[PDB]
Amino acid sequence: VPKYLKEPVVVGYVQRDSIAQKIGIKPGDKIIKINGYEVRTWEDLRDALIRLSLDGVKETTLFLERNGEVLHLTIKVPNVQKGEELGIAPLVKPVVGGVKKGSPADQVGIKPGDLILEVNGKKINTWYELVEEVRKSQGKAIKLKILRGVAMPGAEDDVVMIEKELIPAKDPKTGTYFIGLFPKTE
Repeated sequence: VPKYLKEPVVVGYVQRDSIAQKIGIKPGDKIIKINGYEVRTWEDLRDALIRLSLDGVKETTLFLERNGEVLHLTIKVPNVQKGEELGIAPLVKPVVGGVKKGSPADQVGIKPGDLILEVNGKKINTWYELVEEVRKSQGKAIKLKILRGVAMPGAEDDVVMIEKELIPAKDPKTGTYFIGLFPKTE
């Protein structure tokens, strides 16, 4: 049933004290191979991990893409008969669902439906990455690259790329730096 099964393995979140956290997987990583097994989809990763564990393999190579490069890690294979998990969740695509009125993002004209491609020159894949980069900004200027669909009377939508610089503000809700963006979650 769950839709993510057929999707690429882009990591949206890494659980505290998981195998994934301990071996150094990060939100935004894309898992592409383990031992072997090609990883195209989450279902591929699930089935690979199950088989490895049934075969007694205790640790193996994990390959992933981070910031446009391929890294390899040594991963502890979770024990399927103990119901152990790796500790990763699927992505939240970095499409803007809401903009807080008056926020830094609203001030630079970011709109619902914008796709955030890049933060501080680095490509992002999942929302949490934007959250963490902004949190770490210390209130200093950050740069975003956005893609925006543009209506063209009597023709298909076009797309434009815009680069924007803004200063994160501290959010009185959380006490962390933010820019006033919220993702589409449907």
